[PDB]
Amino acid sequence: MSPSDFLDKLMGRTSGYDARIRPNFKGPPVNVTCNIFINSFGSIAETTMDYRVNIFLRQKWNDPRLAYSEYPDDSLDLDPSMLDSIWKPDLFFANEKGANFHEVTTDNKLLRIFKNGNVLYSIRLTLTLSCPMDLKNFPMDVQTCIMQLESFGYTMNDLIFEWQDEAPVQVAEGLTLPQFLLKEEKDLRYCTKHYNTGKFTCIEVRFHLERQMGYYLIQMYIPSLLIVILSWVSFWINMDAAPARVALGITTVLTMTTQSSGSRASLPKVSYVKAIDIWMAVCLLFVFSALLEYAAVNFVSRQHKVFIDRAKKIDTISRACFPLAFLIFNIFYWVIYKILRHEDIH
Amino acid sequence: MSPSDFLDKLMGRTSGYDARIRPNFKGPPVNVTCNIFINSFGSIAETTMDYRVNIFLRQKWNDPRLAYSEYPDDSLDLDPSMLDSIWKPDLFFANEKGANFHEVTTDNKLLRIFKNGNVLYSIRLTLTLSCPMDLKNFPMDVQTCIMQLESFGYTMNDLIFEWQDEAPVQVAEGLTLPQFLLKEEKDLRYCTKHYNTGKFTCIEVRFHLERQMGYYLIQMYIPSLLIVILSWVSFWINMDAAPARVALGITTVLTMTTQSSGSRASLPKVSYVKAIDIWMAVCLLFVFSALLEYAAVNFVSRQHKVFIDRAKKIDTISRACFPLAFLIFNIFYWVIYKILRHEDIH
Amino acid sequence: MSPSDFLDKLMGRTSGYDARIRPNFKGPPVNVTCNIFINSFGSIAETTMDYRVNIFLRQKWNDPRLAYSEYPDDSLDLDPSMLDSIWKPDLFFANEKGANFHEVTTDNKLLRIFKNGNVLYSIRLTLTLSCPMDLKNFPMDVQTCIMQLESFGYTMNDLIFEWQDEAPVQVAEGLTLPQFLLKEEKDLRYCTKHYNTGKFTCIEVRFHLERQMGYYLIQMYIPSLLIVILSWVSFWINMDAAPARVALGITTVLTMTTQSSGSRASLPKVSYVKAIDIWMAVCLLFVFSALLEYAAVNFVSRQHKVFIDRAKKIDTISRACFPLAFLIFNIFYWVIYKILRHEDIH
Amino acid sequence: MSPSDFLDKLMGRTSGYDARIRPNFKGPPVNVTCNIFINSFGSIAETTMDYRVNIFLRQKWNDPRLAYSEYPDDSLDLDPSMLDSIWKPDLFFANEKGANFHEVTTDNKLLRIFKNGNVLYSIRLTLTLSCPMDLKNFPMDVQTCIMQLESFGYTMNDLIFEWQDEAPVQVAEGLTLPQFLLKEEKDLRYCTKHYNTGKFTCIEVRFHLERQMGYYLIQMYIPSLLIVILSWVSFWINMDAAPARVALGITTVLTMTTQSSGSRASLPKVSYVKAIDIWMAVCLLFVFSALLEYAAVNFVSRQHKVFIDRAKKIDTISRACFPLAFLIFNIFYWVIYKILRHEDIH
Amino acid sequence: MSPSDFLDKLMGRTSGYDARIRPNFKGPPVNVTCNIFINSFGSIAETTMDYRVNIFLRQKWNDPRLAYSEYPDDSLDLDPSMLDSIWKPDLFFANEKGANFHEVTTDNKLLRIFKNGNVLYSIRLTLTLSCPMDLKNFPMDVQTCIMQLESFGYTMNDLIFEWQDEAPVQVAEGLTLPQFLLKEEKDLRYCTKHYNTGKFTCIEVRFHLERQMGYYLIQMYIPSLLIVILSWVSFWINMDAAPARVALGITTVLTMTTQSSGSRASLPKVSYVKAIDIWMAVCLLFVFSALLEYAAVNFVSRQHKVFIDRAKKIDTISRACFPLAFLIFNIFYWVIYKILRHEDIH
Ligand SMILES: *[C@@H]1O[C@H](CO)[C@@H](O[C@@H]2O[C@H](CO)[C@@H](O)[C@H](O)[C@H]2NC(C)=O)[C@H](O)[C@H]1NC(C)=O
Ligand SMILES: *[C@@H]1O[C@H](CO)[C@@H](O[C@@H]2O[C@H](CO)[C@@H](O)[C@H](O)[C@H]2NC(C)=O)[C@H](O)[C@H]1NC(C)=O
Ligand SMILES: *[C@@H]1O[C@H](CO)[C@@H](O[C@@H]2O[C@H](CO)[C@@H](O)[C@H](O)[C@H]2NC(C)=O)[C@H](O)[C@H]1NC(C)=O
Ligand SMILES: *[C@@H]1O[C@H](CO)[C@@H](O[C@@H]2O[C@H](CO)[C@@H](O)[C@H](O)[C@H]2NC(C)=O)[C@H](O)[C@H]1NC(C)=O
Ligand SMILES: *[C@@H]1O[C@H](CO)[C@@H](O[C@@H]2O[C@H](CO)[C@@H](O)[C@H](O)[C@H]2NC(C)=O)[C@H](O)[C@H]1NC(C)=O
Repeated sequence: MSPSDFLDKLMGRTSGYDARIRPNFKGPPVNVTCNIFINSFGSIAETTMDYRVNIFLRQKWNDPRLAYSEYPDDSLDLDPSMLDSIWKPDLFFANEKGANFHEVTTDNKLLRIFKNGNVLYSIRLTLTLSCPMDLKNFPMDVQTCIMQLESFGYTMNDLIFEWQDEAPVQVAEGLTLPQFLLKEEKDLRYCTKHYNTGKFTCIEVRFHLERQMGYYLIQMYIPSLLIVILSWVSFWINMDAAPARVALGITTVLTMTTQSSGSRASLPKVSYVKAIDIWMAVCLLFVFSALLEYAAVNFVSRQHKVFIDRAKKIDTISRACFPLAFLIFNIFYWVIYKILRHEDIH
Repeated sequence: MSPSDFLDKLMGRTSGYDARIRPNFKGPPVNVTCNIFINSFGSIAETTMDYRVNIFLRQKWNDPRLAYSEYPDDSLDLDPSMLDSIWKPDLFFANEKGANFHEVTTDNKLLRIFKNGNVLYSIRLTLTLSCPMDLKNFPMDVQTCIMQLESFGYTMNDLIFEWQDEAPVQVAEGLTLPQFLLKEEKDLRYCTKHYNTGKFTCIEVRFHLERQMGYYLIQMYIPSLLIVILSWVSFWINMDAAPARVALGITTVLTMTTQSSGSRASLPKVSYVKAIDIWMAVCLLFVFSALLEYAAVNFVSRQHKVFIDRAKKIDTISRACFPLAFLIFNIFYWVIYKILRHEDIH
Repeated sequence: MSPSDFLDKLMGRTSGYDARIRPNFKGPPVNVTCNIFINSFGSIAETTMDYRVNIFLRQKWNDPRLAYSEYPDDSLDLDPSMLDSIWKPDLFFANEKGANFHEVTTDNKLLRIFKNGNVLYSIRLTLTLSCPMDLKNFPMDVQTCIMQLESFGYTMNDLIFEWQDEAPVQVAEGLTLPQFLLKEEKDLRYCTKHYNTGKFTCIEVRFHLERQMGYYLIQMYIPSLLIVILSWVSFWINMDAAPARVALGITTVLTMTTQSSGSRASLPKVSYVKAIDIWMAVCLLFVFSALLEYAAVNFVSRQHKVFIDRAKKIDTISRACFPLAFLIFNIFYWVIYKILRHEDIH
Repeated sequence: MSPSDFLDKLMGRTSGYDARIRPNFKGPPVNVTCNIFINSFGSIAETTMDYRVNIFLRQKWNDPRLAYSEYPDDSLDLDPSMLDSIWKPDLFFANEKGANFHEVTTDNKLLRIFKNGNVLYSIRLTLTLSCPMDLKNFPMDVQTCIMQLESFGYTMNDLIFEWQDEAPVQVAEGLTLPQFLLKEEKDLRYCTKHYNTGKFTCIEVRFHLERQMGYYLIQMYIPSLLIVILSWVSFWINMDAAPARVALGITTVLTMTTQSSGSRASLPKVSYVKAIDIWMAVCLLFVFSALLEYAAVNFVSRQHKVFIDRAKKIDTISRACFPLAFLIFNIFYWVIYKILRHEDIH
Repeated sequence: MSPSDFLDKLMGRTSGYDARIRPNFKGPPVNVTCNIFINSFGSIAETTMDYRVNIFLRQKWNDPRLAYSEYPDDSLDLDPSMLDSIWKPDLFFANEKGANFHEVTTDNKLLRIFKNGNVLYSIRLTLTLSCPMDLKNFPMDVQTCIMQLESFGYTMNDLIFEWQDEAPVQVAEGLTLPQFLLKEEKDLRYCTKHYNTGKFTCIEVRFHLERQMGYYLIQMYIPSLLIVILSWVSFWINMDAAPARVALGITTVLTMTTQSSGSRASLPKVSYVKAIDIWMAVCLLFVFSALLEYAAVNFVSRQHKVFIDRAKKIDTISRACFPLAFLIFNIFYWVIYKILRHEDIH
């Protein structure tokens, strides 16, 4: 029998299908099952506090007016251009900053109608979602991104969103991030929005991401270590080499200050302290203490033999004193941020 | 009774509803009640003097031609696609730089019509609003952002805007800004625009924002303090160490100049002085004075025993003189900017 | 009488109003009166040589076919959606780089038709207009921005543009620019474009803008003064302190070179000299001369008592010689750029 | 015979051509032959890991309902505006980040229909495709870009994509890249996507690109060599010139650290080591070793004649020892990255 | 006679004008005459290798079906909104990267039809055209921009493009570029594109541009000269001032390296050498040679009277030797790049 006729017969003016009316206009709410597939995931920025994702969005619901029985086939595909004659839910993303469709050669849409009236709807989207970040423990941190899917114009009495019982969130094979690691377990929960206009449905996804130490360890931690050792070099120089020792101290202090200033080049202007700030503060304290030690020795040496060995004893003590205290500080610093990071994400 | 018929019966050619005519074509003006809900608020930039906001906008007005009495239901929802057949006010934002709608899956719109003719209209918007800023007292300042809602084509005789008596401006729970604090009280007032073309209605919202000292105190104030103390270190060096003392002074002065230059990296090119400028000027004065003190001592010492103790007395006085004057300056500077900031915002 | 009927009666197929024909198809040209209102004005960039403006554009012309006499009202407002059925002039901006409309809630348009046939048309626009700049006398300069309004498809025989006799250009109250001052007098003149295709009408607006010295005086002039004085400090040091004096000279010269390089960070790569370039060249000459003076003294002192006082006399002369010549240069430099800037803008 | 009639006769309501139905609605799948022509290729960025391409896309398939026999001509061209009445495949690019059409004067489209029903379809596109990169061996690396062409709404039972047997990928004459070399052989293979919704067809293209050493050899490798030689210069200085030798060492170490930091200015924050990182680490080790050598000599020399020649022997050994070890390191480093790069790309 | 009727009479369904058919469907090809007018020209970038232009594009061709004889007027203007009913050629730009129309108040289009059937078509466009650049002889170079105009869907048998015999390319009066000079003579030639789909027509324009030395001479050449002279200053210092001479040499070498690195801030990463690279290499060689000369003198002086005058003779020779060789190098360098630039552009 001719396939062209049934397309308008099912849902035209002859049938009386009005796309502006819910499948059950007076009765129980419409239950919608949601499902996403993460195609691409990246472009995480701390300055603007957002990330970009590319997904396929799947929806399923039942419309009794779309049932058919005269074909022998159980399921049949449709055309993207005829989506304007079918009622569809008004899903939208709450934490969105910007989004757009894809129309590279045709409309990237999929529609499928079953015998009993089940509808499968799949579209391709790209999103710029906002994600607040807690930058305490900055180089060693875990973040939790959020994705919200809620209705806009339909109250809880009409639309109710749900998650598919099995496999709600799927990730494409081989997906990797240059800077983060994406965990394999996801948290699924519920919203409920209350406004002046009423009660609205919402569902939520949580992704856990861990930062990598490979880049930061090369970039920030090692050069400060080299500056500290370079400052320590001055303890073996003759005490009479005043221009040499003073120049070494001043250069080390200024370089440490510039490095500490440059450590916050690509971060938002937050108002609390961080791990990298503590590390740079301790390094500044060490180099400043070395320069003050030389200043004290230089002042002591010119008090005119009992004043000669007094100056030498300070250098002898300092040579074995500074690295030991630095080692103790390193031990405590690295232990406390591996017992504090050990706390559960949830 | 069939729900499909009344949709066109109420407002089609049969009823004679013309969307190009006001609800009361000849008579009292149309009174519109406005209401906003702040979903997101951020991206404040001093260079371009603007900020970005994401809001829901609610409007309410009475249209006598839209009254119905045959349904038993008190209120009934509509479809977003039929908003083209209803008269709507021409609200727009005066201080806008750019704005756009949202159509991520459907049109983010809401429409609701009551029995007596009341209309509720809700849309989702994102805005880039302009906000002039007074950068005097730059690190310790309070700013007042402005949002204006005015008509464009209708004179005061036709449209009059008003605020809802209770709860005009609402803020989403947990909304925070990385750099500012948003006050909980808002100022609501009136406009009245006069042009060559006539008299137009306007309403205004004011938000008060306070800056945070956490970032700036780490970034700018502390390093200058360290540079000043580093310059003070030179007073304990032997007066014969001319290359050491001169190198220390030159390095400190050049570093202070570079820091002062870098303190205005992300600010508009204003033509008045600021608190941070005063602080950097005083620091430059201090380091320059220290270097001039050493120059004076070096010139005095070579005038050939009465000239020997004269040079030593200057160093002895300076060692206890410089920090005391710096402390007095700090006390006055921090007091005056906490009694001047104490002034009321209004 | 019913207001809905006359809307189509005046300008539909019944009346025979064809929007593709001029009001006087064969006869005298159509005279159009123009009027603008500057809502916002800013974003001036020297690198790209353009500025951004937000204006209301008003036009007035007479159409005999739109006359009505049956209403008692003298003037009546219209709807923005019906502008597609009225003939409108094809105005466009010649020096435009980019422009767009505004449709934030509705179309920001205004239409008004009088009894005799007068039409008032008002729209809201944002513009990115190009403005060539003469960067000679860069920190102390006056610029003249241009706005051109010309036709595209209608020859001089059909459309003629004119300015309103009183109040053609109006500025919103309280409008300020962070860097410039906008003069209160505007220049209005005529164009006439000649191409291969014919003769076209044009009108022009000129805005005069003056730069502010507050930012540049802090940013560039004062640090160079401090570097020059820092170089002068070396004349009081002992002549035997070769590492100290040479290090001071080298540091001052390198810092001056870096400052001169950084003085052109945000300017187009023009091929002529400017005031700031002259100032930096003179500062470089001064510091280089100081270092050469020390080199000459150091070479003279080791020619082995008649050679001892010869070296001291050079320092004694230089100490009082350098600041005096610098003061004379400052006097001439500041006088010549306040008698040359005194020239009339026109 | 009139050419206008057949245009609608072939594919209008009279013929009964429904564009929403496949050429063979029930039967074997539609076989589509693909072909591309690379017009422009560039804008490769490592930070965002993507590249931009401009191509012509050709498709060929057979539609039995479009056969004609009454013209004598074998093939006839069409108009771009009538592409809305012909069934076309829903091709799209999987690894796309953004794409758009071209409509500069008309729609850049081509359509051609043969006597037997063959269809040729050509469009112009620009693409921003994502390409993961392995930055190990960073200055000397080969990358493999990927282009995927897959269906969205049609299962494997309906659409099957194939490559043209001869000349699938063509490159415009004279196409060059500033930084890379494009190989003349391309790899063509198959996809097969499996989702929850079914089985979909895909085809793939691989491009091999090689980096050029000309820029990096000037930018990074040579300055580090000069810094190493500059550090070596210190071995010929008198051992008593403590300020000179220490200043030389400190300046060289700080400059090497700054260069190593600046070597990663435009690269993603990866977490593994690279060739340039190894080179900078070795250079830092060399300069640090030179400074430690001077520190050891300075400490040894002041142990008070047997201690005098001991210090001189260290300098004599070091002068001929450092360049030899550096040469051996250079030989091994350059050999291992020309035997490891010798590995086949596939 | 009524002007409204003939507008549809000439080209509607009554006349049978089909816009999808060429003026001569079976016969000689359509000859199109092209003409451009350059309104704005700028935004030349070496990094992305493109430039932006704003032009008017004129086309002329003959359509026999559009002839009229009943008006007395020889030529008559039309409306922009009726361009959808006239056949127009499918011109497009081959080397385009991006383009867009202008619709600031109306569509910026012009149409004019003559008695015999001649059509004049004028539109306003902005273009971002790609231009490969040869950066050899970088500060002193001449570039040749290209503009290509070719068909897309019509074979050589149907459309043939031609240039107007007189005045094909016109430039607006007073057009200037900040960095380049535009020559007054243009090169006009032919294309012929061969693809798999057939033979297509093309025409080409060439613009010759010369760079200006004013900016680069101030920015790069002079500071390197000052650094070289600063290095030469060291030859007059006492040979015993080891810290002073070594510090001067190290500072000069490091500053030269930083300047050479900064000379390529805004250039693509090409793999060949340039004039500025040669200049910086020679400057680095000079400063390194000066430092090696001091190292040799310092090593020679401590070989213990015959060794004393040997060290002094080296300084005496070097003082008159270095500037002479530098002058010879400058003479050859400036001669060879003014006899090589003397080569004809074609
Ligand atoms: C959508 O899901 C809800 C929740 O399961 C359904 O509501 C239930 O419906 C059953 C059958 O009528 C009742 O026995 C329950 O009491 C209902 N529970 C609640 C909380 O309402 C609803 O029927 C579903 N909608 C449709 C159209 O099937
Ligand atoms: C809109 O609000 C205004 C202000 O309240 C109303 O104007 C008043 O109307 C009442 C009732 O007719 C009069 O008694 C007052 O004198 C009016 N005041 C003014 C200042 O005009 C107006 O009627 C309202 N519009 C509608 C449609 O209800
Ligand atoms: C538009 O303005 C022009 C200029 O004033 C008008 O042209 C004049 O018209 C008067 C009345 O017919 C003549 O006496 C003058 O000789 C005309 N001058 C010129 C230079 O043409 C023109 O009539 C106006 N157009 C309309 C429709 O009123
Ligand atoms: C599309 O190509 C496939 C693969 O060649 C065709 O499938 C074959 O068709 C022939 C002829 O009917 C059969 O003998 C083969 O057994 C088929 N092979 C497979 C794997 O199905 C298919 O017929 C082609 N489609 C059309 C419309 O020609
Ligand atoms: C377009 O221009 C071509 C080139 O001049 C014309 O082709 C010539 O036409 C004349 C007149 O019929 C012939 O005598 C020549 O032999 C043709 N030359 C070629 C190379 O074909 C063509 O006729 C023009 N088209 C139209 C419609 O006038």
